[PDB]
Amino acid sequence: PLIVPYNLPLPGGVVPRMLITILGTVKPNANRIALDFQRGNDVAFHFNPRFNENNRRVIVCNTKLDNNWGREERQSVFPFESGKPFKIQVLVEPDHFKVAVNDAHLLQYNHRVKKLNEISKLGISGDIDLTSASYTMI
Ligand SMILES: OC[C@H]1O[C@@H](O[C@H]2[C@H](O)[C@@H](O)[C@H](O)O[C@@H]2CO)[C@H](O)[C@@H](O)[C@H]1O
Repeated sequence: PLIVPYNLPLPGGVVPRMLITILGTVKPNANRIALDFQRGNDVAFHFNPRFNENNRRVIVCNTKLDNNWGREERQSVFPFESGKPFKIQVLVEPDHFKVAVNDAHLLQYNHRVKKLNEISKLGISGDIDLTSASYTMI
């Protein structure tokens, strides 16, 4: 449905209790998915399932400040499956983004970018069909 890369405005930025739900389907032979929670040019939270990083599936999380990626946080747990529908839920908590994929907690990403209200765009890219990207307050 939705065009990828998709930019989901997060009006007024993120706030704890904001739940962002991304439904899509990983393309066959997907290489990557990326969610980029952006604070302007900075990526407050880059959530980057990599389907083939040295023949491993890994989730790389990072923050890009001033065009410099920070310390990657890597999660070996990889709930995405090429070709398959997924649901990513990013719950903004006070101290971290909490990411659940297909209703299973996947990872937390401590806020490195502290101005949550300035994290006002979510870029959704990569090898997905994007069915829906929405947010709500829980
Ligand atoms: O850190 C997220 C960021 O990673 C970049 O790739 C890194 C790669 O993860 C690392 O193993 C290597 O040593 O450096 C690369 C360049 O910084 C991706 O290019 C970028 O898109 C993000 O996913």
